[PDB]
Amino acid sequence: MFVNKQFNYKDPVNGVDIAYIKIPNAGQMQPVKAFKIHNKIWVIPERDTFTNPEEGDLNVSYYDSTYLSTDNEKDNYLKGVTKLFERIYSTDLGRMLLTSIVRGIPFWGGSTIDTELKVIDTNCINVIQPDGSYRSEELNLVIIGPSADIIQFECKSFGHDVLNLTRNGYGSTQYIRFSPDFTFGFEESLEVDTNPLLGAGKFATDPAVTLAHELIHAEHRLYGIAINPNRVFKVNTSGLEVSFEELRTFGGHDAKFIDSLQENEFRLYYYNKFKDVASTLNKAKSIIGTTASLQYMKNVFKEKYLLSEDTSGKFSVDKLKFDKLYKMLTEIYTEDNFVNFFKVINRKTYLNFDKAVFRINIVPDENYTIKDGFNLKGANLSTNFNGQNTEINSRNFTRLK
Repeated sequence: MFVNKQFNYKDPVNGVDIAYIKIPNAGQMQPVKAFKIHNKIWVIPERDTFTNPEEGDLNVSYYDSTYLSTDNEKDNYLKGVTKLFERIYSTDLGRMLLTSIVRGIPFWGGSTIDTELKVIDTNCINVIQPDGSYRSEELNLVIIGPSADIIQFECKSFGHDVLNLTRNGYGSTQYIRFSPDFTFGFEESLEVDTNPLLGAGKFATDPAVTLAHELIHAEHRLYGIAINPNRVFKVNTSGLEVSFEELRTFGGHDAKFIDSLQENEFRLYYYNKFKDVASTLNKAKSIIGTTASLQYMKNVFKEKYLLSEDTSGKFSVDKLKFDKLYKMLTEIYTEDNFVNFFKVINRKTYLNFDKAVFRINIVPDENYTIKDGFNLKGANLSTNFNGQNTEINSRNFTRLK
C-alpha cells in the first residue's frame, strides 16, 4: 500500500515515476535516475554528491568510496528504503507521520509582490521526459544515499536568500541522506527494572527507527517549525552541547530538556508565523506557474496549515486547531513513540554514543519483515529481542568499525 508497485533499479525510465532528474541548485550536475515511490516522495539511489558542492566526492564514522556504486546495490538500496517506509507506514503513528509529510507541501512564498503567490523552485526537481524535455515537479521529500561519510545521516534543504523556510512556517523540500544497508549498535542499559533475560552483547538499532527519526526532522522542517540549530542544552557529562531539535525529535525524557518557558516561546512564535501565512494567502489575488488554479493552491495550504475559512473566504489560524497540529508534529511524532509502536529495543536516550557499525540487509524477508523487523515471528529471533542481538543473530550483522 504505501508504495504501490515493485520498482527495480534496472527498470526503464518512463518520465513519470522512474526518470533521470536534476536537483535545481546542483547546477550543472549530470542527471541521476530517481524513483517516485509516492505522491511527493522520491528516492535517489546515489551517494549524495549534489546537495552540497564542497562535498563532491566520497574521498564513529565509516568510509567506502565504492559503496552504492553498482546497479545491483542501487537496487537493493531502493528495496530497503521502500521496505522501511512500508514498515513505518504500517503503524498508525507512521501512517499519521507520512500523511502529515505529504500534506506539508512547502509554501509558495517565492513572490516579492505580496498580491502574487509564487513557487520557490528549489522545492522542485526537473523530471526529464523520454523526448528529452524536462518538467518541473514539486516534491516534499527525497531520500538519497549518504555522502563520503556513509553513516552521516541528516535532513537538509536548499535555503533561501532571505527566508528561513524551515523556521518561518513556509517549509522546503527535504533531502534525507540515509542508508538501509547499515545500522548502529548500542548497549543494553542494564537498570533494576530492565528485563535481565536479555540475550547478550550489543544490540543493533532497528533501521526503521533511524529513518523515522529523520522523517520527524523532515516534518518539522516541512512545516517550517524546526527549532533553530543554535538552541542547545549543555548536558552535564567539560560540557557537551545537544540541540533542542534533536532532543525534541528523540522525544521521551530527552524532550523534557526543553523547559516549559522554551516550549511556549516556540509555540507562540510559529503560531504567529502561521498567522502571517494565512494573512499572505488573503492578500493573494494571482498565481504564477498556472498549471494550477489560485483557489486550489489556497486550499492546499488551508489543508496543510489547518486554517479556518470564513464565508467571505478569508483564512485564519484557529488556536486549538494549531495546538493539535503543532503538538502532533512535535510531541507525538518522536523516535521514542516509534520504539513503543515497533516494540523494538533502542537506546533510552539520544545520549548513547556507542562505536558500533554493522553492515545489514533488511531486504530478505528471511532477515527482516515489515511487521517484525529483525525479531521474526515463527523464528526464534522473536523474544528478548533476539533478532536485534548481534550475537544471537550474528548472521544479520557484520561488524565494520
